[PDB]
Amino acid sequence: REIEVSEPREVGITELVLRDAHQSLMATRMAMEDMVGACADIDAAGYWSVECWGGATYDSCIRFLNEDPWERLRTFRKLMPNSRLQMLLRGQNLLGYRHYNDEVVDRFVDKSAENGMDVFRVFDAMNDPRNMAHAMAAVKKAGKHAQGTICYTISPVHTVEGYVKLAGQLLDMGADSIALKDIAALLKPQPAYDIIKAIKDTYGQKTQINLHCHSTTGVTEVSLMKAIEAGVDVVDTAISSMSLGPGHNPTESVAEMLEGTGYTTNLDYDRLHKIRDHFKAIRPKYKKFESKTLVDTSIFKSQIPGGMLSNMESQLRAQGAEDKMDEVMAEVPRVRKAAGFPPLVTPSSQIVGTQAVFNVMMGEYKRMTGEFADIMLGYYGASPADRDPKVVKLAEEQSGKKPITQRPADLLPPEWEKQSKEAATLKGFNGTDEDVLTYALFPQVAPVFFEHRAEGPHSVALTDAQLKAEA
Amino acid sequence: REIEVSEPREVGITELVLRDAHQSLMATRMAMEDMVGACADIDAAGYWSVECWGGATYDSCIRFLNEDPWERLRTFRKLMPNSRLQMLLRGQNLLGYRHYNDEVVDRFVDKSAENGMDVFRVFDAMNDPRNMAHAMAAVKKAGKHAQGTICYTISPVHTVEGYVKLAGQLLDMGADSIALKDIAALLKPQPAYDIIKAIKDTYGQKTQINLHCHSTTGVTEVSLMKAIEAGVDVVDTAISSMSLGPGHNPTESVAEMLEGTGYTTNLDYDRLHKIRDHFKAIRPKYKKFESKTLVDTSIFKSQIPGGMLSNMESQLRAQGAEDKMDEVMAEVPRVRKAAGFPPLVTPSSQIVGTQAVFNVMMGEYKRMTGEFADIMLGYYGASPADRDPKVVKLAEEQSGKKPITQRPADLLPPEWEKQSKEAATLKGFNGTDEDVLTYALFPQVAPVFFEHRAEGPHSVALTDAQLKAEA
Ligand SMILES: [Co+2]
Ligand SMILES: [Co+2]
Repeated sequence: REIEVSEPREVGITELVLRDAHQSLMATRMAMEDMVGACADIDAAGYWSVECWGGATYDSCIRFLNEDPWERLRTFRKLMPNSRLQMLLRGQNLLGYRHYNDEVVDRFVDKSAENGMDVFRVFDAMNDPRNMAHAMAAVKKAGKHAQGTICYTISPVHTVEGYVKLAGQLLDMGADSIALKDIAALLKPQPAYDIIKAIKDTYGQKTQINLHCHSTTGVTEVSLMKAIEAGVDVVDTAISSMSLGPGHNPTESVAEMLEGTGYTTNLDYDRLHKIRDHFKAIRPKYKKFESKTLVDTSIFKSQIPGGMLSNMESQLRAQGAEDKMDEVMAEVPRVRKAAGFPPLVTPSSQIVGTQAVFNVMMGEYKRMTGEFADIMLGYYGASPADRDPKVVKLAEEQSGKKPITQRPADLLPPEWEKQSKEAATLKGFNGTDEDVLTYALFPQVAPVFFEHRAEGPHSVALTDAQLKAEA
Repeated sequence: REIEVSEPREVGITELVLRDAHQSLMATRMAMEDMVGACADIDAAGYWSVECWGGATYDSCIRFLNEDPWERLRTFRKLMPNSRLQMLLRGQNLLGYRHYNDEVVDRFVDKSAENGMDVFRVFDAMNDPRNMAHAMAAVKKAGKHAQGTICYTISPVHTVEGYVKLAGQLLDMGADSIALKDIAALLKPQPAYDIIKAIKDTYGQKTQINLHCHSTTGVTEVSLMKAIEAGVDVVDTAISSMSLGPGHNPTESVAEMLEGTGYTTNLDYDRLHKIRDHFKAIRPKYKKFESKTLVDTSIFKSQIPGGMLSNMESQLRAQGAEDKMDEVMAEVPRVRKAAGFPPLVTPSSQIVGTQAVFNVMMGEYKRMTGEFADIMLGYYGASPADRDPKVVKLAEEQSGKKPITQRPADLLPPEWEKQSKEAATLKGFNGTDEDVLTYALFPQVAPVFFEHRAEGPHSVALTDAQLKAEA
């Protein structure tokens, strides 16, 4: 047999240690003083982009580190002046708990670019191209790199056709590149290869594509090799001393494997070696936050992310009937289908999970949560497939809400001023739109943070004194 | 571009959890009671072979577990009756500290087969086909599967040509299959592919080849994918809950990645799931023996295995001048070349290491160890390349020994009876050739073990009581 592979070329690499790595391995608890020491080396490493913001870091900065995310960004911008900063943004949900009016989005993106962010990976938990439409436009306006995301998953209705169709929409709404986000490491080799190849084949070699695979299942570094053969443009990795497990593949490993393949990743190996040693010395101080598993191929059978899994397990233990776990494992599939097969990521995974528990407890949809009902009624957006009209009807009947199918942000009122007004009454507020955004995104935290921020950022990691006095 | 790949087929898998996995991750300290519970499942998993003996397990059984290796084998043979048992045997060195007369070898192999071993992976630390010649013959005589090994490494004189030449010798001395042993995870993708393809191309598709890659560097699972494309016959893996790090790639991961590639590994996924959960519950009791690194691509620059590295680091600290480490790192290359570029594995790595320290300390070869001199004089066998005649001369001059170049076992006297005689005087001896072999292999331990063996095997792992009282 013959396998057509892409021509010899440089592959781009995106380092994730400053954001997704620690968010995935140590609950986003990584402190800023523990990171800044590797910025210079990271800046000189030779990465295509450096993901250092977005995701749960915004929340973890104000909720657990008494740190100002905007200060973290302004510092990274200053310490890595030659690098393309990158961040994760959940579209019309920004980094918040709900959707927001376009005003908010415009201001957020506006302030993010103004403070130095270069690449914005905009994504949506249900893959609704509409919820990414505005953010994408806000980034293009700001003259920044827009990156439309596709949340990869395995389901009866997800196919290469379906992902190419999605790639066309991301592009049509003016995406400067397409990012394939595989957070559960469900992206197998052949599929990774075909999907990448199909996109490039349909829209053209010029179509820029970035592959973001985690290594929870342990098969994605091979997918990264295939992806590169299909001709992918960039692949995300994490410095070896902060990889594997629910983390990602190792940068040095991924750069080393290419030797002699005709492909190459122009990265300074010595720079990388310094970065590795850096976090290798810091990582033990975060053991109270490490996950205890390195490989888990279970989701290939269950389709249930381990995180989601336990989140229900303990959810059942609280009712002692936590022995029906086996029944729940069988209910999820059925609940997901009812919801139109949405990727199982936050919040779809936690929503679908809980609802699956109620069903295995109080009968099939005899009771639904506010969220589940809102997902069935379409207040989060359109599902990859059609939702069980039966259940949709029931939702509207149980809650009392109106079933909608248009961008959930269309029927949202201007809320900026209102946010500004309320934020200008919290002790500690500084008057910037930044502090306003923090209140609009985290209304429950903004108060306590604004009052303590003057104390300076802290850390919840063990001190070198504690590592000692223990081991 | 086009890449020729092998036709669709089943790939064989060899589980290593019962031997190499725990030897690599927890210093061979795994206890037998902690393992037997997974034997039934492992037997029904569907593996090509199950490595459950050889390596340092023979030593660790008598030196730390007060267990009889032959009893361990007879039990595995009994608990996994449908499986092909496999073991690692360092040729004319068997599992001992020195070479032995052919008698010993014949008796050892004879007793190993008699007790149930089916596949013998015979290998040699310097790749001298002669030191494997007799063992290989002993296995064929015993009607068992002989597996000639090639220790893969990266050096100025190691090439695909060189490995094919070696493959021809292994075959010529009647090898039923060729095993490519990469213990430092130096086997990159393209090389793994070319080497496998070359062998198959030269000697034929029928030539059976088994790939044994560790994952210390983090690039070998990709090599395993390529190897399979080049048409490899079997690949070694370790149950996911006992993988990565200085360990190996995960069995479930490796079996899962093939989906849709036209290749497949007929393994019972549920059986595998039980095996995984088994060792996942047992593995924490061995934390006092776990390695603290998961990925390390340093040997690609240094060519110095991390194990060898630290083994010198601490070797220098004992002299306070442990700051010349940088000079040692530069000396090794030079010492290896002098020795003819031997793979850096036990004992070549520890020998070459020490000698490299003396050089960086007492001047270039101003003093040599007994071993280094014996390696230069050829008492371990022939090197992959020629040894610096300069240094060879110096060796013979420093020690006083005669320089030889023929199989070091040719000039060895019959020693069985002598061993039997001496072993029949140790309290606890049972009179079997087995107990005699133990004395011949471990003369320093056989005494203490024979006196305590009646106490039954023990464990040096934390007790479920200790895990608790700690965490
Ligand atoms: Co991620
Ligand atoms: Co091994």
